[PDB]
Amino acid sequence: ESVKEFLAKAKEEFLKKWESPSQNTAQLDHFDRIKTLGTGSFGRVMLVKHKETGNHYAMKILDKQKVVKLKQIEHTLNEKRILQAVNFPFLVKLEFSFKDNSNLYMVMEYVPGGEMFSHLRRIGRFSEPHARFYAAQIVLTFEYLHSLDLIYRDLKPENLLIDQQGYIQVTDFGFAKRVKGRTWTLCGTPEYLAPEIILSKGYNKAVDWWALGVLIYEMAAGYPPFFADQPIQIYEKIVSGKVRFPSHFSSDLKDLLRNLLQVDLTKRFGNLKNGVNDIKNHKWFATTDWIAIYQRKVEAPFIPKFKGPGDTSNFDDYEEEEIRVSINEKCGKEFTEF
Ligand SMILES: O=C(O)c1ccc(C(F)(F)F)cc1
Repeated sequence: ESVKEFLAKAKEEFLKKWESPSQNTAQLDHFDRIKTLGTGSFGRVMLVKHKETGNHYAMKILDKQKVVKLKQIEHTLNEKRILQAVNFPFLVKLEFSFKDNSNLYMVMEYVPGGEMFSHLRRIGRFSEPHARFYAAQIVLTFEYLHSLDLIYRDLKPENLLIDQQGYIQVTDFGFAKRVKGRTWTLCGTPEYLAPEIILSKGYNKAVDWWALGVLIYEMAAGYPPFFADQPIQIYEKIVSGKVRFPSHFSSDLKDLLRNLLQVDLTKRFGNLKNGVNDIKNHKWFATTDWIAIYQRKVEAPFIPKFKGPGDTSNFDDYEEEEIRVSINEKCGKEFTEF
């Protein structure tokens, strides 16, 4: 009942913000630009500093015209409407949002420890306890998101940032969506796609549990289970229902992964009658104190090395490009609700 009542309150609080979203809570000239932390085909993330408070933030900047051309309008509206409404210990917080003639802006907390991906590739693979610590945080995060009827749809090591306490904070809600029932969009990264996405089915929150299987495998092995050189080869392996496990995997880990990486979505852990509890009660998680993880009372496997809230050393280097704001409003109609 304690969990039920927690989730009931979580949904109440989400819905109030979902139904009345915040808008236009800062502007660009309140910030100084420091460094580009990441780039893509329609946006980028920049470390910025608020000129009055001195706080650092990660500012996600989306080019409206490019969002339209790449057919990401609904996805970007989803991302902002969801982020301004959620609240959970393992989600990067949205602090401000606004738009101008050219761009959409989401000003996020800055997590200086960098992406799990970097740390995983540095060390090779995580031990099972280390992978389990991160996996538990994803399980709780998905329990939270799914209870709000949200599907995340972009789990991968690059989207898991490591904070100053060594805990995960999930970033990038660009594919997140509120879904009662099924949804159909092809999105995600190839190695993490569930079979039902590849096969163009109407799919549901079970795709997130599949992706958790992929993530746990990759953390514990150092490479993902369906690895191949070309996407088509990855997709063939994903749909085949065959996975090979390293001999160093424990039997408990292999058993959990067979049930998360279940091609038949109606048999996949997280999507059965007992929901998330089939995962939380699995023997691989027997040492996990779920409440202590939620309360951040467990000592983390490692604390990322960084010098302060302005340190960018754990992120990589990109060409520094202008943030140009047109003299004329672009795509105003499409982004009215942002
Ligand atoms: O919130 C942050 O601290 C942050 C978010 C996103 C990114 C990245 F560029 F990789 F997408 C970096 C940092």
